[PDB]
Amino acid sequence: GSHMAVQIGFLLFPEVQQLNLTGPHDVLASLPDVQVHLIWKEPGPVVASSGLVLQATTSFADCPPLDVICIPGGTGVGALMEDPQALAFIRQQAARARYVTSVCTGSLVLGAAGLLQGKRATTHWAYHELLAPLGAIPVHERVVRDGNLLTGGGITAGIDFALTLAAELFDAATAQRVQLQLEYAPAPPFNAGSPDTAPASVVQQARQRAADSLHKRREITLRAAARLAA
Amino acid sequence: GSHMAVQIGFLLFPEVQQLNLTGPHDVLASLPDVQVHLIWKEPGPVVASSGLVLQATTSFADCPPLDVICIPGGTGVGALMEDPQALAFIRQQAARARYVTSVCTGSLVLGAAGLLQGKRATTHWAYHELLAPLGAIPVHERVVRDGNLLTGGGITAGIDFALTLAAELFDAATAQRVQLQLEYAPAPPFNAGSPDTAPASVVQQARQRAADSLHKRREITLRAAARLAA
Ligand SMILES: [Cl-]
Ligand SMILES: [Cl-]
Ligand SMILES: [Cl-]
Ligand SMILES: [Mg+2]
Repeated sequence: GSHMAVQIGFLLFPEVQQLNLTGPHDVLASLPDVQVHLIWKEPGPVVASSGLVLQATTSFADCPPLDVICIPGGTGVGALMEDPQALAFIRQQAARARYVTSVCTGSLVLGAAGLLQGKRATTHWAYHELLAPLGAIPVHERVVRDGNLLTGGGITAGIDFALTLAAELFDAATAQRVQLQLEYAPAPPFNAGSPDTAPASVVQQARQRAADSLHKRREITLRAAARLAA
Repeated sequence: GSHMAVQIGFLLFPEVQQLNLTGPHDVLASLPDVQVHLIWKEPGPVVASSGLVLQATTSFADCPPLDVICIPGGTGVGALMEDPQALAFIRQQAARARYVTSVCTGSLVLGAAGLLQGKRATTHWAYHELLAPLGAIPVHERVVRDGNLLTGGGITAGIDFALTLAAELFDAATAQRVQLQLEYAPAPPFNAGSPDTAPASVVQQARQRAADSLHKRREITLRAAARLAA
C-alpha cells in the first residue's frame, strides 16, 4: 500500500456486458499504484450477459472513497436505472471523485442518477436517443469529456476510453506504454463497427434485434427523467 | 443444449491475461448456436494475472469434444508449457477439433504441445522470438491462418482474431453484425500499439518491463523444444 494510491471502482451488476468492465480493467490495473475495486451489493459472483461469471471484491458499504468511478453498460442497465441503492452509491462517490465515468449504456445510469444534466455525453449507438431525456446533450464521438465526466461509446470503446483516462491520470508516455503492452494496433477484419459504415442490411438486423430492449429502456428512461423533472 | 451448437472452449488457467480470454469470449458468445466453455483441471475460481477472478465451468475430464479450442496467453503460460495434464488436454482436443486457436502467448502453449511444427503462427510482439525454437514459421501479422490453425497477436488482437473466426464459423454478415453490436470502430488516442509505430523510448520501456518474464520464458521454451524431439 501507499498513501497516494489511486482507487478505481467499477460497478459490477447482473447482466453487465463484461467487455465494458474487462477492457478498461486491464488498461487501468496496469497503472502505477492503482487498486481496482469491483463493487456490488456484496462481494461474490455476478453473472455477465454472456454467462461469464465475474466476482465483486467489495460491497457498496465497504467500498473506500474512489478517485475514479466507472459504470459499465449492459442489459442490466435498465434495472440499475431504477435501483435506489446503486444510484445513491453513485451519487455519493461522484460527490468527491476526481473522475466520474462510464462505458456504453453505463451513461444512462449516470443520467438516471442526475449527473448528466446539461453535460455532453455519449453511449452505445443503439440507445443514443435516450441521453437527451436524462438532460444530457448527446454527442456522437467515441470518448466524450465534460469537466470531470468521461463517457465512452458502445462496448469496445472502453479500451479507447481507458487509454484516454490513463493519460489524464498520468501522462501520454504512460498511456503509450500500456497501449504497446496490449498491442492495441487494431485492424478490424470488417468495417461494420459504426452504423454509418456497416452494411445497411446489418444495421437493420441490429436495430430489429434491439427493438424490444429499446422499447422497454425508453419507458424506464422516461420514468427516471420525470423524477429528475420534479 | 442446442444440439448443433458449435462447441467453443477456452483454457482458463492461473495467471492468464484476462483480456485474452474475455475479449474473444464476448465476441464468440454473441454468435447464434454456440456454447462456450471455460476449462481448467476442475471447475471453480481461477485468478488472472491482474487479480481479476474468473470461473472455470468444467474440468478437462468433463469437457465435451470441442469444435474450437482456444488458448489465451498470459504470465501463466510458462507453467502450462511444462504441465503434462494441460498439454494432454490441448493435444486431445486439437486431435479432432475443427479449429485450433490461440491469442497472444497462448501460441507458445500450442508450440510446447507440438502443434506448431512447420506451421505459420504469431504471438505477442515481445515474445515473438520464442516461436521459432518450437518449430513455428513466425509471421509478423496480427491474425495468422494456416489450415485449421488460427493465431492472434498480443492481447487486444483477440478481438480481431475472434471476428475473423466468427466469419469462418458463420459468415461475413454475421461477423459484421457482432462488430456493430460491439461498436468496434476503434479510435485509439495514441499510435503506440505496435513496436513499429510506438516511440522508441516506449518500446525500450516495454522491453525492460518484460525482461525478467522473457528470461524465464526463454528457459522454459528451450526445455519444451528439446522435448519435441520425441
Ligand atoms: Cl436484408
Ligand atoms: Cl505473456
Ligand atoms: Cl514464464
Ligand atoms: Mg456437433
